[PDB]
Amino acid sequence: LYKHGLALYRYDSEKQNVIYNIYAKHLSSNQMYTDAAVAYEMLGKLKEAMGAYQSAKRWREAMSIAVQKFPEEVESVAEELISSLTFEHRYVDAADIQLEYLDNVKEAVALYCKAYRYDIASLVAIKAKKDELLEEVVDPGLGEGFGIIAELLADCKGQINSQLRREEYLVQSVGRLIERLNQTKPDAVRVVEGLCRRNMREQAHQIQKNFVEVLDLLKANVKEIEIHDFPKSHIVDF
Amino acid sequence: EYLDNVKEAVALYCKAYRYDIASLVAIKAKKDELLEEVVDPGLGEGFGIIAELLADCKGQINSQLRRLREEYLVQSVGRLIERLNQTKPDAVRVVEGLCRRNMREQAHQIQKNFVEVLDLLKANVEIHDFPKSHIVDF
Repeated sequence: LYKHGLALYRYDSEKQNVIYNIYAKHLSSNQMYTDAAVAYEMLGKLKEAMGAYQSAKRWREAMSIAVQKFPEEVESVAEELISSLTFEHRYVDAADIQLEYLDNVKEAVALYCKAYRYDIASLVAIKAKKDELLEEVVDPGLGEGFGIIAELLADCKGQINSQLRREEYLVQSVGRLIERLNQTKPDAVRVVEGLCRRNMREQAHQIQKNFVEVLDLLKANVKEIEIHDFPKSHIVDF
Repeated sequence: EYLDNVKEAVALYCKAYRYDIASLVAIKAKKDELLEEVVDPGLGEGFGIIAELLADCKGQINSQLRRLREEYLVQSVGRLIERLNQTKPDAVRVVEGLCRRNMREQAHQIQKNFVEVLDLLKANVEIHDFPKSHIVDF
């Protein structure tokens, strides 16, 4: 009955203060740390909110407090934020921490090289005047993400060609891939263009010759058993 | 990044709904007078546009409920479904953002009315529920 207690004190803000402490304490234990952290701000408990943002991927809202009031833990807290975002594949915000707040320019590029924003990564190293990373990390990450796509192009190639020959689980497998395709569809766009920027004419043509034939193979079967057609690039299509 | 001009950037974030970023950059800039000068006028301008839009389309449902009681009117159904989910990520950042600057009355005003609008579409002859903050829910 925390909800009933402060509704009595909607206009009376002095009596209302302490109920925010004990109900957010109740939600400090039940894993909804945003309700914990935001209600701690309404009483001046900015240290107690900091770990709750760090408990709940709110890295800006923690370091907004931590640089303002706790200059001693600025370096330690942001490194632990990476370890959260390392496992859960948010490499972009992990690089956003790594660029400005821990000054590792090299490793922040490799997170863009993981998360297919090669356009951002090439901007950073030239702005920092560190142009060797274009040869060092950009080119392998383009080569790494090349094989990640082209293998998975063959995965949907071989599995459908095996499962057109063949009940209830089989129909689910048809719709399971096509969501993963349109998830991966814009990820392949940023790899074709970058390899064209790095003079990989065959490998960029290798992807688009493979990817179109998969969707050409896919268009027959769902009529038998929502398709977004792939936007071509007019340079490397021939 | 380039022009060494912070207030021009932060006032864009006041329009860009990224008050979670606009707090962080001015704190990193060590220029926290803009939280009063720039951020707080960005909050009410976000509040003014949204709380207009909450009550603007509210009566236009009732004017479409009562006039329909004729083929052009079908598109007015999904047109409000369109912008409702468009504005929903902008809606949450203003609710917490006024709670971050302890504007408890105006924050729940949008928050209660957004539930009031989203439940008004129950007799819907697709939708997405609002993640409701348990802090000012009373």
